[PDB]
Amino acid sequence: DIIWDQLIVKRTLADLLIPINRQISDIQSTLSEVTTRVHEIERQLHEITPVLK
Amino acid sequence: GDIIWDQLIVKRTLADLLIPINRQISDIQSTLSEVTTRVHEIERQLHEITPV
Amino acid sequence: GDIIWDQLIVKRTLADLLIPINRQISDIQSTLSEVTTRVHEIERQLHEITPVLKMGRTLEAISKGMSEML
Repeated sequence: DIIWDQLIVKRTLADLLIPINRQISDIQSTLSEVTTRVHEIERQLHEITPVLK
Repeated sequence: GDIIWDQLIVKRTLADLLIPINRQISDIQSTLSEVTTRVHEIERQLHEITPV
Repeated sequence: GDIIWDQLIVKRTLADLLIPINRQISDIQSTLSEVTTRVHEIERQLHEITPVLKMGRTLEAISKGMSEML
């Protein structure tokens, strides 16, 4: 019927979109982690420029 | 034949819309890996001077 | 166009539903460009300050050491 056609169409799209969505979410989390590490480095560099003079 | 055909047409037209998405993602992944390596080297360098 | 007309309507529908993917990718690309710039500035700052710190520490070690000899 129409309700099973939707499920087959949906699963056919998912064969391609699930991996793109997975790749994007893993990039987003790694990029958020890197931004946090870079923020902490800027905080550390700020605390050690007083010792220069 | 009806549904198998429809799925193949739908899949193939989407797959080609994704070709540039896949290229963009692979280029992000390599740049992000390069940035993570540069940030790790900065953390090791900065640990050799962070005590007091 | 029988299946060619169907492919072009499906293609135009799918292209408009992929806009969130394009938006997500655009926003990743700009954030990644911004951190690469922040990472570049940190590398130049560590290059210029660390020879100053190692020398300033050496000079303090000589000054303390030699003031206590004399």
